[PDB]
Amino acid sequence: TRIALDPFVSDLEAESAALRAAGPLAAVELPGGVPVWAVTHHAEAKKLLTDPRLVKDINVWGAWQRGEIAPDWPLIGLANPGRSMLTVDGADHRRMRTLVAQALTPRRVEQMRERITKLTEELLDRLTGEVVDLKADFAYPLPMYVVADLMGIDEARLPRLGELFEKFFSTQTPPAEVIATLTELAGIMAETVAAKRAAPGDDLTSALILASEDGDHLTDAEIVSTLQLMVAAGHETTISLIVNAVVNLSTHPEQRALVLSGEADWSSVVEETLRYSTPTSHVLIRFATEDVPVGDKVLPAGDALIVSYGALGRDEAAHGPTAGEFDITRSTENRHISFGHGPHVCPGAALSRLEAGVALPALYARFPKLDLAVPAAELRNKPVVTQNDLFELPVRLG
Ligand code: HEM
Repeated sequence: TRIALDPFVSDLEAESAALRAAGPLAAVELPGGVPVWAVTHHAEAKKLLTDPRLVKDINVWGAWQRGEIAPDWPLIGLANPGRSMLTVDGADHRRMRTLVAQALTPRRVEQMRERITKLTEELLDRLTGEVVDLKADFAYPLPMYVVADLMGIDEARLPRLGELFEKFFSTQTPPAEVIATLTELAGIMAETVAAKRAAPGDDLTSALILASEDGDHLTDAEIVSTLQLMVAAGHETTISLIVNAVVNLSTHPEQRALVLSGEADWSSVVEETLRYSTPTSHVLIRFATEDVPVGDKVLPAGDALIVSYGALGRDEAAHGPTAGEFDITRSTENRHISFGHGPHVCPGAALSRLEAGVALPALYARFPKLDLAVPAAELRNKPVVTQNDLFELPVRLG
């Protein structure tokens, strides 16, 4: 009675309906035959996300500990990553979140509004021809320029950063090319850190160096791991939020009208896109330190849990009978948790909301008649089981 996730992501819509149906705790299989549990309902997901018995520490994974996980298992980079904010819980995690919150403040993100507006303008200025790949030509570059600027990376590096991001995020990318891509990116982050120690500025890197709580502060290794984690966490997710809002407005033309008229605000489009069509379908991975009741089921000690944000986004218990539809007018007594919940909640939420909040009005300002150059049915998800990313967004600028 175990749902196997399509590594080709041929039918997300259905796979998400099957996960919602298989109760709050669904037995699933990850690509490579690895069995785990998925929490697929909203209220149960919030309970597990704040339960200190669900930890990131891979030592707690019984299957891993007793060697039944292939060392070449494709998803092992997700299950077993380098030490960061991502992989710790309890006091160690609270220390990192406190220090990071001092640097990536709502104020610092809000202060990016003008630079993002200018980066959006220049990308739109480069769009030419009657149809474009709006993903490759507009959405894709925007978050790279934004994060480079946020982090204070040498503007000279941007042409190479474009190539390193493509390599880091690409399916095709081979074995010891991805080793070498990580190495080069870490070298850039280390240079940026050393630059900002010598000459502190108004950038996130400078603030991560300055952050402290009663004389406790981040190590160089902690600062670099934080900058790398933010690039990994923030790039394709923000692209897919923009891509998915354009896809949603295009297939709900009466809501596009409502937003273009000024009756509906852009925030309502972004918040609805996040609930209805999150860029992050699944987050790996947590392990139970003890048996944990979830509904009428038990998550056993040493078993794995994934959080199925995609599926639970359209949870009718949270969002009512409309849950399964895109509606930017909707009222929910339950805010979406597409940025997570509890200690590990996304620290980038304000920034991705700001990028989309600037990009979407700017694009429709330049091309208010823009639409899909192809039927919605022809749009393809990339073969990335944890993400909701499209190969391309063919658009007629109009
Ligand atoms: C639409 C865009 C994004 C979405 C949908 C997204 C979603 C998420 C979610 C769901 C989590 C928590 C996963 C869990 O614990 O179950 C998370 C964590 C994180 N995200 Fe975001 N995120 C987005 C953008 C960004 C941006 C722009 C940045 C960085 C500036 C970022 C950095 C992070 C980091 C560092 C974490 C790890 C937090 C921790 O474990 O303590 N994300 N993201």
